[PDB]
Amino acid sequence: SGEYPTVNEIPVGEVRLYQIADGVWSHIATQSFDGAVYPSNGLIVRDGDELLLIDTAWGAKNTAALLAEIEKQIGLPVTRAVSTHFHDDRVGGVDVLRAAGVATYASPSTRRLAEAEGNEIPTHSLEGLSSSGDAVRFGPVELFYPGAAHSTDNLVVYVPSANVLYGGCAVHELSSTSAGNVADADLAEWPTSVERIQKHYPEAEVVIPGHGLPGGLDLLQHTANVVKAHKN
Ligand SMILES: C[C@@H](c1cccc2c(-c3ccc(NS(C)(=O)=O)c(C#N)c3)c(C(=O)O)[nH]c12)N1CC(CN2CC(N)C2)OC1=O
Ligand SMILES: [Zn+2]
Ligand SMILES: [Zn+2]
Repeated sequence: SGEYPTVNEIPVGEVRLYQIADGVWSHIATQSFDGAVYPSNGLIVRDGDELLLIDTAWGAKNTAALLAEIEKQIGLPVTRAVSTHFHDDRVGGVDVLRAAGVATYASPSTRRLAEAEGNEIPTHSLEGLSSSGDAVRFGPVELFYPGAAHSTDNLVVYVPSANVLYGGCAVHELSSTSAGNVADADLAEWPTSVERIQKHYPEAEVVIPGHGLPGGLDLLQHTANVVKAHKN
């Protein structure tokens, strides 16, 4: 009923959208992994009379449900998708997207890691993102590679029209007391990568984490704090 939806509010398989700004939504779904249930976010950005999708809904059936929810709530076609790192909460569902006419994209680093891991593989490679601090335009967003953080390949996404910063899994929500799933993380580089985000997007008004509640710029500093403390 208007609040940002949370893990116990979304059955696995269902997707909800949340309006972030004009022409910007997050998508929220939940998924089981190693016997626990987790929420995760993605982004939807209006791209004229089309939509740009950022990240899958973490699984094939969740991603099919995402497409259906988009049709119900928005009614514009998803034509392109970008996955912001190689984990299943970002690429799981790419095959569903690819069969629904969506052109799927990721950095070459993400594509190589997804392939090596046995995850679904976006079709198209996003060049121009291989060095930390790199940025490229992609429809109505800017893609930014901040450096290694949650993963070595993690990208963040900025929506300049709305000053929305989608941090993906390099950014945690304010209630986070732990650094999430750090299996593929670089805890030493993560604060430096967050500092790069902070420097590059000082006008961000909404910051969306990969999992959990959006907030403001403080999510960035909080993330750096939690990651440093976890490493400690
Ligand atoms: C697919 C993905 C993955 C799965 C499950 C949980 C998470 C998490 C995660 C954790 C705790 C969390 N909150 S809470 C109160 O502590 O429980 C929250 C939240 N809110 C999120 C994140 C994240 O933090 O982004 N991502 C996850 N995976 C898999 C993986 C490495 N696996 C070994 C193989 N190489 C694949 O690495 C990763 O990220
Ligand atoms: Zn991840
Ligand atoms: Zn994640």
